[PDB]
Amino acid sequence: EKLRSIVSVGDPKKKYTRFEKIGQGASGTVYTAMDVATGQEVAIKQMNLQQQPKKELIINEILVMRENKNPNIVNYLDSYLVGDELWVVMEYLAGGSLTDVVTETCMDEGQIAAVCRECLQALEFLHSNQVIHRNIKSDNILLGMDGSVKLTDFGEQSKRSEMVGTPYWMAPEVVTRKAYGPKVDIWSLGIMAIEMIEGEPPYLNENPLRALYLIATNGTPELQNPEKLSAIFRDFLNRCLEMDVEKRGSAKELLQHQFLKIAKPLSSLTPLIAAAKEATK
Amino acid sequence: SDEEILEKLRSIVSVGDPKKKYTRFEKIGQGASGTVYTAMDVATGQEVAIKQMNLQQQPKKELIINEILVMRENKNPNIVNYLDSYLVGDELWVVMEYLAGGSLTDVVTETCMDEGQIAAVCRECLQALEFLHSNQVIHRNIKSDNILLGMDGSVKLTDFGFCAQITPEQSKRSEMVGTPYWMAPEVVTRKAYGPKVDIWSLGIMAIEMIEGEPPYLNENPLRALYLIATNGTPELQNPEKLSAIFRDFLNRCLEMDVEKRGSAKELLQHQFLKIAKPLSSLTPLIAAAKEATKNNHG
Ligand SMILES: Cc1cccc(-c2ccc(-c3cc4cnccc4n(CCOCCN(C)C)c3=O)c(Cl)c2)n1
Ligand SMILES: Cc1cccc(-c2ccc(-c3cc4cnccc4n(CCOCCN(C)C)c3=O)c(Cl)c2)n1
Repeated sequence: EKLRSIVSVGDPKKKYTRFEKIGQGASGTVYTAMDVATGQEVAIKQMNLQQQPKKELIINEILVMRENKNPNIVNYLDSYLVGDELWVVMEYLAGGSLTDVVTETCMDEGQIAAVCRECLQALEFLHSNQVIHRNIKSDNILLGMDGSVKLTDFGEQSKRSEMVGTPYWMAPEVVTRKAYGPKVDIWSLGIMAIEMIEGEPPYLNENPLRALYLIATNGTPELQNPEKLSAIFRDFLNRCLEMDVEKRGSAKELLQHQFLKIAKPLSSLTPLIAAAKEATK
Repeated sequence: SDEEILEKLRSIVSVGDPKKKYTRFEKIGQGASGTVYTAMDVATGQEVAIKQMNLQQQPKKELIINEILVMRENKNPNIVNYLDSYLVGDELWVVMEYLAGGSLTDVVTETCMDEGQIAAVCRECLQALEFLHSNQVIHRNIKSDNILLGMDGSVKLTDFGFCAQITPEQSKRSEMVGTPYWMAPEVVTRKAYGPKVDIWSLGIMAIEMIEGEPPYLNENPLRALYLIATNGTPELQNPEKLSAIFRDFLNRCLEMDVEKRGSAKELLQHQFLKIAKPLSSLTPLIAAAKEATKNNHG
């Protein structure tokens, strides 16, 4: 009844058309579709709630997401109960992910600065509401066809379990399993800016346990070609990748950094989107 | 590139319908590696475990290739047997024999094992490792979580996703692969290593059977790596509680000098194993572990 006071009434099978499956997350199945009245493209996650545990957690997470929108977060539109399934409808960003741009183009520092600024705007908002994203990385940055930049995926593994993937975006204080705060996202942003300029995530050729150790002890990964970065970009990276949590910049502080002032207009990202789409098809 | 590693995986798996051969699919688990069911062979009544995976969503497909190939190529009564596999569109289904007695982890965390029961488990595990090492396969992820038990007390090794195949041209590995608390010091410190890293991990599993946990489990995984590198052979909480023969077996599994550490073939002759009880002795422990699991859930 809290879900019924959270969802909308109506038939989403009538409001939307052209359903196309993308894939299946842990939550549920994800489709793209189009609003029959406005032509807006949407992404719809269908979740069988009969039954997933911590259902109230999904209800509350969706609750919070509906009341705290922001231009740099993928916009929540509506939810519907469709026969024991819960459908969550989000706006659809058709420009793909930042990962595709990073791997198929070489971004210049003005383009990187523009992405960093848009992400830092999102993080300032999240941190002001005491939200920690924890997975700031390129596959969680979605791009609009106008060059808009938005965060997604801000929604647990045993000591006894082996590590299969490398958590290359995680701050040293996360990796050493300490308590931590919003500035882990700033660290992750620094790592993503290195990814943008090098074209691949750091530690790519490392086993996860070796990378875990390097993160805890070295902190920043060694830039492959540091001579290739401008002084102001290198300074920005140093402020994001400070091992001392107190010294590491906050999002509010870094929004004032001079590196962000070389940002190109966001229209400068749309040729990157075009290249990535040509390259991946 | 990555489309041809996918095609390589698809090529090793036959296309067909798992319902042609198996029925009564009951979910028993869901995870990152896919979804796990029990099912039954329609013709023979054999109970099986079946994992369903979405290939397009799996990273490191080459590790799935290696796991399937190693299972197919190395069947043994002390290994959870690979039966079959099926390609259904984007889906891969892998069929394994089913062991209904849970894991050794449930036993070690909820029961006290006596030395005869411990010796029985060690012997069965050493039989698997002697077979694998003689086939130039290193498991590298031995731990109680990867020991499955049958309802008759049978003992079988699983989880070959981290295993390494060695050759006479490249007899050793040096990469940090495994689960920290069970890793041998030469692995943790990136020295050239061989099959006896599995003997080390078995020694750690014997400490689990003694104490309930591997050394340093309360520490974070990275700290445990540091402690393994710096301490070497771990200390028992109460060594005075073990027989002299058990202590000697443990010493020979946890030897720092890899040349002095026992091989699986050598340890199968150790006098500690001569006190092993029959495997039937493990079914009361399985029953206790099953009951304890109900207590923790209620
Ligand atoms: C349970 C719950 C509670 C709250 C929110 C969501 C939820 C939030 C984001 C989305 C989403 C929006 C999207 C917009 N435009 C392009 C692709 C998109 N995609 C697929 C690609 O996602 C990229 C990140 N990663 C998976 C690779 C999405 O999933 C959805 Cl459908 C659901 N869900
Ligand atoms: C991709 C690939 C390639 C090759 C083999 C496998 C694979 C190997 C083991 C199994 C498996 C067999 C099993 C038998 N009897 C009881 C429970 C079982 N279970 C669940 C209990 O978990 C096991 C412990 N482990 C997860 C920590 C299993 O998973 C499966 Cl289905 C698949 N997979």
